[PDB]
Amino acid sequence: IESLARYAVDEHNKKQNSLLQFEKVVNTKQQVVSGTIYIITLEAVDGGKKKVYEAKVWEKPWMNFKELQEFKLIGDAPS
Amino acid sequence: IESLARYAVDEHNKKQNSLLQFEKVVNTKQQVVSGTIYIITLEAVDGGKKKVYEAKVWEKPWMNFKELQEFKLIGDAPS
Repeated sequence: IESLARYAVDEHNKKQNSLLQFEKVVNTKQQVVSGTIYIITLEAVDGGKKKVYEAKVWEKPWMNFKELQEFKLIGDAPS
Repeated sequence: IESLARYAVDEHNKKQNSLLQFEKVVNTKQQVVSGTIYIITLEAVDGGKKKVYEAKVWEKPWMNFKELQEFKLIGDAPS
């Protein structure tokens, strides 16, 4: 687990140009999670131009939960 | 599934002050995912001050994968 903590600190430093020096783990909780990712390609109209988007939705139905993880423009729809 | 797509577009609009008008789903892929979230509380030294951080690590060992999901300062460590 200390291995996972050192990784987390490494990643944070790598990502935000930090220099946190890992000392010790003081507490760990862990949850096993399942669910379904939906990668939905959809057309939507943006101020009159029909465009194509990809949305990543994470759904955990065993706890009645969902959330939008990613939303990105793919390009224009054909016309 | 159209329900999930309308949700995704609603959330994107809600989050980035957009007005995308959902038209239709054109393609859906879905993946069932499991794994373990680790919420690791750790001490690390930031320029000489020992502080306390909470890191959220998602691990999917069935595909030899992990990633840092959140990293936040909790406060100072006791001195």
